[PDB]
Amino acid sequence: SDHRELIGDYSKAFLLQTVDGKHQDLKYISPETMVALLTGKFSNIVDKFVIVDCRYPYEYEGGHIKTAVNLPLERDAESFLLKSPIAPCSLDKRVILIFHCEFSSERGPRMCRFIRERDRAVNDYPSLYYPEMYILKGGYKEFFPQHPNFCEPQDYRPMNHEAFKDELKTFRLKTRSW
Ligand SMILES: [Cl-]
Repeated sequence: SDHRELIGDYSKAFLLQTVDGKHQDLKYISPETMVALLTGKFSNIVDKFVIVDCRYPYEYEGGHIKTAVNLPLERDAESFLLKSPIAPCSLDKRVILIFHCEFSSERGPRMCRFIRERDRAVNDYPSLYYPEMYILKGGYKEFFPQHPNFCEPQDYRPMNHEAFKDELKTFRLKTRSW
């Protein structure tokens, strides 16, 4: 039994415990749950889980969660996740996606909604390639101070970092829209 609704293709319940977050309709997990996945607490059930860090490349380069992939542009995310979907090695097992940015307030959530839109578009309702997707509450900023040893390099570079103003500006000119 679970007290929540089913995952996106209505096949089963969400596996992870969720916390309250700004977007009322999205599912958020805490840093602690992120570490349970990374330490293999759900290995019997989760075949693969992809951590999508939606921050700009310099932020990611200054310190990210181990194994995370950096996909800041919608275009990169669609190509990496939807061109050749990442599927479980066993039907019994699940694939899960986790998105986050610096605070998981804007960037993260947006990329998450965008991937579900495209996943809906290319499938017959209600099947999905990624029916179960969460947001890391607090983003890298809250994660780093708590589990520094799960990040590489062991540092944090804010988007607003004074020495990367130029980098910030250059990168935004690469987005599909402002
Ligand atoms: Cl973009």
